Amino acid sequence: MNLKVKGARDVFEYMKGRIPDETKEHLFVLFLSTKNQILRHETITIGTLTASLIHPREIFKAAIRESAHSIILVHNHPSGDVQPSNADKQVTSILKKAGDLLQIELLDHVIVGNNDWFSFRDHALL
Repeated sequence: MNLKVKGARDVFEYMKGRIPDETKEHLFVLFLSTKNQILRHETITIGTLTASLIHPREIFKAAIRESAHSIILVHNHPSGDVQPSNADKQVTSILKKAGDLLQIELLDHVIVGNNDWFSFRDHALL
C-alpha cells in the first residue's frame, strides 16, 4: 500500500492512471491524514488553470468533511514541461494561506507530466 506520502514521488505514482484525459489540464486535491495517508482525492478544475476557477470554499469543504489533516495539490501539464506557470504559482499562494487560515496545511503542490514531476516544496517555492 503506497498510499503513505513521504515525498513528492509518492504523489506522482498515486496519480498514475488517474488523469481522465492527459491532453487536458486538470487540478486535483489529495486529502491526507495525520499520518500522511492519502484518504482520497478530488478533481477541482477540468479546463485551463485560471485563479478565478479556484474556490477555496469548495476545496476545503471536502477537506473539512473528510477531516483531512493536510492537502496536496496536483496539476497535470499536457505539454510536457512540469515547470510551473504563474497561474500555477497564484493558486498555490491562495490555497497555501487559506490552508494556514483553516489549519489544513498545503503540504505541497506537484506538477505532473509524461514521465516527470515538479515539487513546489522541493524547489523552495511553497
